[PDB]
Amino acid sequence: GAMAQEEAGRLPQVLARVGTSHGITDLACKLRFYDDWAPEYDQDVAALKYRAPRLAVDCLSRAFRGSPHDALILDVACGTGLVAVELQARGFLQVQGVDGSPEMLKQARARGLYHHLSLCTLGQEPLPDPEGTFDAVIIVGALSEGQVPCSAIPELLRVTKPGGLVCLTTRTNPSNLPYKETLEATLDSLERAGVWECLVTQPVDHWELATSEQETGLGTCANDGFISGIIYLYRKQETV
Repeated sequence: GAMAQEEAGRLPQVLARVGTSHGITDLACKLRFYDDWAPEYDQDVAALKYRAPRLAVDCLSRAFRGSPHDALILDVACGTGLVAVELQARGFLQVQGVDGSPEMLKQARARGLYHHLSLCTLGQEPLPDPEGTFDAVIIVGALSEGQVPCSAIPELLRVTKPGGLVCLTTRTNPSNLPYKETLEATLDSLERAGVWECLVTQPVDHWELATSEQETGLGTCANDGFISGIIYLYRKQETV
């Protein structure tokens, strides 16, 4: 029925009438028509919006002064083989990753863009990649979603060679405005410590004032974007 109307929910039941709710309306049935020419990539709009993938590699290479030919990049299990393809384009010939779907893995493998791919689920076990192995790594989101555990992230940067570039994105809990500082503060210490420095930061449209976010209220089904939806680049071993 109606999602908006449904609240707590009611479980009424009376012996007298068998029908749970009145309204047989079985005399006639209304007919509905829908478009059969629906586009193939319009099945999922959200998937189309990168909000990091394409933006990352352009900027990463932009802030990458090293040799992307002899550099190694690490991509997740998101079928991100395309990014690996672009990576090669942007000079990033060597890209390694790990997939968790035989179907998706085969796709990326068959791509021939990844130097090596393996079956893993971030958090299951420590990363199979040695330290200082990959010059750079690119993985957006999934860090807090449940794909790549925050514990594993350092294993990604750790395995990343000095001067390398790591571009990660994650939910920044839009619910707590002030909380974001806690996240951003952690990065700042890491930069100050010399472990890594910012190389770029895909400007997010979530930066808009989230304290009020006054609107007409026509719908706003999706979150305004108090803090979530952030993809920012970084370089291994740097002070800020």
